[PDB]
Amino acid sequence: QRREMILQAAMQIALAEGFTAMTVRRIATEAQTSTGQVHHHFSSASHLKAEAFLKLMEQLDEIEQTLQTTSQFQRLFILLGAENIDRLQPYLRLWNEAELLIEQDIEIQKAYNLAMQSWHQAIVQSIECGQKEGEFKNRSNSTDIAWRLIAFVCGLEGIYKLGLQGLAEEDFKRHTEAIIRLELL
Amino acid sequence: QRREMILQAAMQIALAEGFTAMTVRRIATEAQTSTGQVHHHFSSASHLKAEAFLKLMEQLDEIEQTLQTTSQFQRLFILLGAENIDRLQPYLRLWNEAELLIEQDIEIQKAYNLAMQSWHQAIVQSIECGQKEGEFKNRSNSTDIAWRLIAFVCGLEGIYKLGLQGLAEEDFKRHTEAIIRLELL
Repeated sequence: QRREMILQAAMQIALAEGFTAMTVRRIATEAQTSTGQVHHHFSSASHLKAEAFLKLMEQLDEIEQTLQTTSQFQRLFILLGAENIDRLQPYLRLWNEAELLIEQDIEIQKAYNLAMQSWHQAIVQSIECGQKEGEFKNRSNSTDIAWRLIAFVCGLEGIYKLGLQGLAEEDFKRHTEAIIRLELL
Repeated sequence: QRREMILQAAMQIALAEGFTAMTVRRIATEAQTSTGQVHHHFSSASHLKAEAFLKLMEQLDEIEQTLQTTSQFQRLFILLGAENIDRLQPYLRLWNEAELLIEQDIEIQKAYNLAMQSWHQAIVQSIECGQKEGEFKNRSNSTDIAWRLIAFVCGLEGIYKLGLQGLAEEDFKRHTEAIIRLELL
């Protein structure tokens, strides 16, 4: 589990300071091990960053599954980021940071796509559960709706980054609710 | 109109080769003028690039208004990029190129936002015309729907750029049609 303890040290630095601080020197110091042992367990510094990122993203999904919901409508708001739980703010800060690194880090590029597919599958699962429970309609198939919901929230957050003048960031929940309602009721 | 002829030369280089080729030396040669006259008429090389970009974007809207449509449903597909007119491919190539430059060019940053607002207002106008003509419903206000439609298509195209494995780019029209139908019928 000494490899796991190195990973846990990288995850702490990632959550608190981001990817650039995640040098092998720093991680070895934090895990109280040698840089030689970090290199033994991980093929590259970028492999370690991506593996810690994926662990933190799996951890984000775990945390999200402990918020109490009564409906799949509620769980969709959480999965789509419309509820801004304060616990998850450093997790989302890392996610946005990873999004910028996929254009210069091959391992982070692959890990980001794996996390995207995991996110899509968690939305599919919530949609299909809501349909099975009688809460959601099924005018379109669940895979199509999930990609459209992800596309919407990523696009809306992309437009917020522009700093446009007639667009209030505080409307994100209201817009996301409207789209969820139109797609599923 | 000698200033206008310099602008037209910059627009030709922009459409054919992109922003990096738009040096003052190159534009002066193409407009058959002196670099001194280019500097007289334009405050900076980046001012010239942004002014030519905005002219080409206004030109894209003009071209789009000449495609014959029978419904506002059809015009929305065109405005949202779902119909891939071959004429507009170099215009859209420049638009995506500008999107990358807003993080290092202050004038392109401002011009891109102006074009975004112009795009939003053209969608608002189409929505409100379709509602006035009896073709569209009005469950939400036209400004809200327009931002959501722009957010969707930008988000969908952003997800296409990732190179995910279970996502077919050829589905863009089908997804955009579904969202238009849900928002407006």
